[PDB]
Amino acid sequence: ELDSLNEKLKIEHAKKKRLFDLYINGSYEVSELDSMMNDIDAQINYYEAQIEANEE
Amino acid sequence: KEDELDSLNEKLKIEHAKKKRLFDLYINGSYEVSELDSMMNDIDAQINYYEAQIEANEELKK
Repeated sequence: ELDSLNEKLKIEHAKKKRLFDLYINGSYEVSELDSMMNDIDAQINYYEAQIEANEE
Repeated sequence: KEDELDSLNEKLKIEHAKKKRLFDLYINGSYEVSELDSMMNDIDAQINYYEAQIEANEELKK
């Protein structure tokens, strides 16, 4: 279902914002952040692709 | 508050540390400036508040 994909999407966004908060508070090192950001970015792309898929 | 508000100065140093951490992101770039700028404004806002709080108390000494 589309909307099921839609809220899984904004969860990834929430993860992105939360991750930003964590680093700023000195919880993570720069190098790790990039990788974890890419991992989230990748999953967002997957979710987005699903939305582009169901055009029917 | 009975010299316990020296913690306020400590609370300031935290935001300053945050500022430096955020600047690391700016330097590396590739994180949307709009996203970084929003955080930058939030920190700058916190600094100014705490800064104003400090001078008020230091004034209240005499």
